[PDB]
Amino acid sequence: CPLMVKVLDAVRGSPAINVAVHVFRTAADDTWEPFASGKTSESGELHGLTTEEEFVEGIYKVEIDTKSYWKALGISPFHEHAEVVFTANDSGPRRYTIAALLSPYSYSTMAVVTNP
Amino acid sequence: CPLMVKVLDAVRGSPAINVAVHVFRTAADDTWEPFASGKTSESGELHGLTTEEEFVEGIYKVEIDTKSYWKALGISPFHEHAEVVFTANDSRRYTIAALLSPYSYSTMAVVTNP
Amino acid sequence: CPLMVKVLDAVRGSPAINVAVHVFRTAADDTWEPFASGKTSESGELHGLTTEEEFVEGIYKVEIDTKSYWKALGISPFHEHAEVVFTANDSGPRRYTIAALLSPYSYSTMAVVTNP
Amino acid sequence: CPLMVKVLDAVRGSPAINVAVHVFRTAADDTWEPFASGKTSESGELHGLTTEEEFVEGIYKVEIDTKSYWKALGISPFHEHAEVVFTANDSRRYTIAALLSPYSYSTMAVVTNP
Repeated sequence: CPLMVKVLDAVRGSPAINVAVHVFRTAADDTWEPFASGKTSESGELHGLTTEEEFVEGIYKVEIDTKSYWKALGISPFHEHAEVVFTANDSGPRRYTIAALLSPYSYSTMAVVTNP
Repeated sequence: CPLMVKVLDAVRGSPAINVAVHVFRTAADDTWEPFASGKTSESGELHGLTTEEEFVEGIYKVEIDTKSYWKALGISPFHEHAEVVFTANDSRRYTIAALLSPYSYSTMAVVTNP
Repeated sequence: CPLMVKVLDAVRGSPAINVAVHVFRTAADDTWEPFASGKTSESGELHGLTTEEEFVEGIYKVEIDTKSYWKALGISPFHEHAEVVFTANDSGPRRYTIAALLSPYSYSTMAVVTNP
Repeated sequence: CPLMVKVLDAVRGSPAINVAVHVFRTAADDTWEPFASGKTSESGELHGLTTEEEFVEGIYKVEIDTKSYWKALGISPFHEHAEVVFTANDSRRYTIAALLSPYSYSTMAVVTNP
């Protein structure tokens, strides 16, 4: 898969399960248009968001819905969500893994980009 | 100073100097509208963005212009910018820090009571 | 495997390949004794360090040799290595994944602990 | 102040207060020996560990006693402590920061010239 999202919970030391993820792409009029969405699995991973055909060059935003995640665990966190905004596929198709490590008042995000 | 932003560079072990930072507030039509902006100083900090009177409860976004910072250094980065989106709550000082690398960033909020 | 180490390079956006990892365990005289070692693969992962039988309760240190990694890429980094020190298996056997995200003047480390 | 240590708590969004910090230097027999120590202040910082005269080039270790910090808050942590090992080089001020969570930490070094 050309786009995978992995989310981990730094309070529990576990995958962050059932985290909602929304992906948008910038349109020709420079607005964000819905591109794909899903929820992380028991492994903290979200696969199957898109295909190589559909994932053309563009500016993408991966929105990870961290506030809803934390609230369900009894934590009122600082952020509304974690946002990851990047140009994709501007040098040809790549595979992207976006990882996010979550705490209530912090997060870290890292991308691994590979050429298939 | 109810809101301060600090940006650090994890490639060079330094403050991230002259980084543009833009703050937005959510308007009634649920759109983002410009609220304040500036560039980080030689210590990587940006003070004086807003005042207590102006910084009312609401949802804000801080957008740190990391791509241009890395381009100026000749380093290829992943992200267009870093985004920190949060609600201000009167329930008193917010420090938003961001630690920047070319393909990763970490952001932390310190919320303290004067 | 009960102990796995994963290392990523935040400058390149890639797995950190051929990173040396040394694991130690505290001995009865409170000194660090060699426990296992290896190098990360092309995926940034190091498997096969130990077995469930050998990985008894104890205090362990995973030493990730980050300075040698960076120097080979032309970077003189800040740290000598990244150290991860933890009690393991004190509530019965667990599986541990230790991840480290590396930059020249920073690193992040996260553990995922699961019960098999 | 050639060496400062700052510790932050990512669960509460605050400085990490009253955290014990121990600094070691490598001795000639390649063993670690105590060099300096203290506890972080209400701002999460620890100043005054050493002096310019004393902080000569060499390999140092900073060990932040995170387990006891989390135990006092009633939170189960992963690590015994956080360790930052580095060489001091005369090639001038070191700030070591650590952002703490129960199963993760991030550490950053800012090296600046006065």
